[PDB]
Amino acid sequence: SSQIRQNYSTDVEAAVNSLVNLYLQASYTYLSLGFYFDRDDVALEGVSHFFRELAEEKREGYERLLKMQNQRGGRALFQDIKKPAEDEWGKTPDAMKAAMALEKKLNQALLDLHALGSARTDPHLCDFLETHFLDEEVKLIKKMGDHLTNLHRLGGPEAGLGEYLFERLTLK
Amino acid sequence: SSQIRQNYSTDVEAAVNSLVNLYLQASYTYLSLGFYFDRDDVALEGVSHFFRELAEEKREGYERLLKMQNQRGGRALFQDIKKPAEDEWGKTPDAMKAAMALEKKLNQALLDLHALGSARTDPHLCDFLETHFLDEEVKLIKKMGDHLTNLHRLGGPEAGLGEYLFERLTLK
Amino acid sequence: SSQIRQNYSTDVEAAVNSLVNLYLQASYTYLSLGFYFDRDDVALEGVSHFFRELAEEKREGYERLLKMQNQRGGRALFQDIKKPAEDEWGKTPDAMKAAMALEKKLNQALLDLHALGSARTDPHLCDFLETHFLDEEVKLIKKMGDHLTNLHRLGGPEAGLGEYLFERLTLK
Amino acid sequence: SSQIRQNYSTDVEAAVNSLVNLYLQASYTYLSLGFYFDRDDVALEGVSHFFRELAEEKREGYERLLKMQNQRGGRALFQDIKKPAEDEWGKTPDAMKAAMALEKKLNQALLDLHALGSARTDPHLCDFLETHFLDEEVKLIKKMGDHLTNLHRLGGPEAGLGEYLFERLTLK
Repeated sequence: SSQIRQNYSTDVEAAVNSLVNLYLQASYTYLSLGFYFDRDDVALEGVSHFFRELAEEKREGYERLLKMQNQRGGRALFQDIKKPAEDEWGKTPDAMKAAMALEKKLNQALLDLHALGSARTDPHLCDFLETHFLDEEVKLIKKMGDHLTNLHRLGGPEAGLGEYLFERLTLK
Repeated sequence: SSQIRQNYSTDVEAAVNSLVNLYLQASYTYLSLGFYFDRDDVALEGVSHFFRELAEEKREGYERLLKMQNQRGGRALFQDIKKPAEDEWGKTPDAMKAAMALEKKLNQALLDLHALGSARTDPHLCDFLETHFLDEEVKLIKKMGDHLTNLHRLGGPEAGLGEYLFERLTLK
Repeated sequence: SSQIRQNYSTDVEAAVNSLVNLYLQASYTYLSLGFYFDRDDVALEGVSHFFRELAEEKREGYERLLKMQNQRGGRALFQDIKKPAEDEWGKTPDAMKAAMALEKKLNQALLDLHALGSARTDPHLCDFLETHFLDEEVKLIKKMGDHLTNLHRLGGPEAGLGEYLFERLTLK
Repeated sequence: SSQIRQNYSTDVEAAVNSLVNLYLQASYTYLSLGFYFDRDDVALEGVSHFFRELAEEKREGYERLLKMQNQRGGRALFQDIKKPAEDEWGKTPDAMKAAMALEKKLNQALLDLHALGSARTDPHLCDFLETHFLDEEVKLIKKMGDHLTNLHRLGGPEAGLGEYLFERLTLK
């Protein structure tokens, strides 16, 4: 067993492994979204780049979780990373809704892990999630909601023009 | 009471206190507008930032009035800052109309205070309002009128798309 | 209803609106204190500047609470900002007592909001208040206790000399 | 006589010459104050420097008025500059009261000249006094009122200690 492991329950370790797998699924889903929006028949480089950055941010997320798992004397157990939920993500507001649902699922898994941490009385886990995750998820769910509201006002029969103007003027 | 007070009448002091409360209500209304346009279901960061800059300019406004009232040996009689007129400001043109009505109300209160300054023969008050307020509110009512005309040209069934393009291309 | 809102109860939202109104009342009370100490018959530019900075720090406070209120998909509801507790704040220790009483009240509303966040199991609220507010208040109540202790040793029949030396040598 | 003279009454020209003589009397009174506070039995370097700067500011004042008198095609009629009101200016609060009485007299003569300019309908005079004088005297009467309040705060049996600390900590 680990020599450094202190106040780090098997439940919190397992929920951190579950959350690592969830950030891996999310990073892999944003890989899929990022490369879907760079398809020739989709061609939204700002939407691609947006999800490419989310894939990187969820990767910094699982790498921070694995670094903390190691710092706590937990064992990183790696499961299969599921295939992303869709092969084709539809239009930008369909993909941005899938991204919203995914970050709200990650934020739920963080909040459940924080409820587990505080129930197991693990201050360092709670601090770590608060410092490195819960504010990132809240800020980027807000960013996703801002995008979804803009994509919604850019809806109606002008939808393809609105989708272009979103990608050009919100997403560089 | 005050040793420095010269030519600053009790009704110019009362009208400067009334105008300070009006710039406080205006700052608080622009705070409400600024934070309304940054809601998830509103998501117009340029419109939000525009009204936050107006909250800051109306803050510098009441702080200049209070500074001048201290320089004139008047007493700042602070009063309750009434809540902003709306909880929800609607679409960007209707918020920009509310901002116009507020800024034309402030400009009316400046013009009425300047008329009172001229009637009491207070040159320093008249100069102060001319230097620091009347030109700011004229430039700003012009800027909001320019915004309302652009938001009107961006009206019709292409609203929402025009609202986004106003925020993207005018307010940045 | 707001689409980003997750694990953000109506109680926490209402308590954040109540605390925004309290940080607005506090900022407005420090506006009143700051401009009272710049009156010609008070003339304590360092005590004025001290409360001018507290008004700004309370304004960072309500603006940051409103940023968080929007990031959580809450609604900023704005009430009247009540008139500051006094028209005339007395001598510097009387004002510094009213300021520390205001900051202990505002820190109580933060601790009550954090207890409500803990009871509603809202990690992001708890983190946000810990990060941006609870240490702001503790440092500032300490600073005002340091000021009150200095203003107390500077008391007695020499209180006018002491009030001047406090403003000159503690408050720049 | 003058070819450039337009809309510049003989009353306003004479009242500007009267005001020039008043700024000369004031600059000369501040010369007297400035050198009285450098006197060896008085020895208040900062109080001396304060009135030395006011002698310079009242000199920019009469030079501005004479430049404007020339720009309006008025003739500068130089009357005798009276003896400063006393040679022994007393303690720092007594001298600061004499300086207050003097700037309030100059500010009264500016307000009277501005009322005369308004009654004769001489806009450039009104603007000139508003731009260069009325704000200078209001700021300076405020500064001296702040000084008098601090010197009164520094009064009582400790008056010599208070006078020294005023000079060392306000006027350096």
